[PDB]
Amino acid sequence: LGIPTVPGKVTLQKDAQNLIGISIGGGAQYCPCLYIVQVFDNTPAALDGTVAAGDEITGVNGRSIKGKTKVEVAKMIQEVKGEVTIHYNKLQADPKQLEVLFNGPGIESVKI
Repeated sequence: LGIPTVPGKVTLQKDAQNLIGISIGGGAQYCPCLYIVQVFDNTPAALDGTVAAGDEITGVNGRSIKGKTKVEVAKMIQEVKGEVTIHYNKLQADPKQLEVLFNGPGIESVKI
């Protein structure tokens, strides 16, 4: 998994249920990084079109999330009202292969 990345960010509105429409997490094994595991249809994240499964989530509203659990990051995002800025690394690989990869067994994730 030697894949180059580029930093980016997107500001997404919360939907009526306080969702942006992504799952964040990764494998069961230790990883110091956190990944978008799923983008759900018809949610702010999907309609915006910027983020995708396999992208690394790196921060929230100008704060790095490094060293935090996926539950802590989710809690952080859930507590931001109306509008949230998601910081990410785009992985420079076949997007469909990234989707499949993070579709795999043993992937743990929190929907927000």
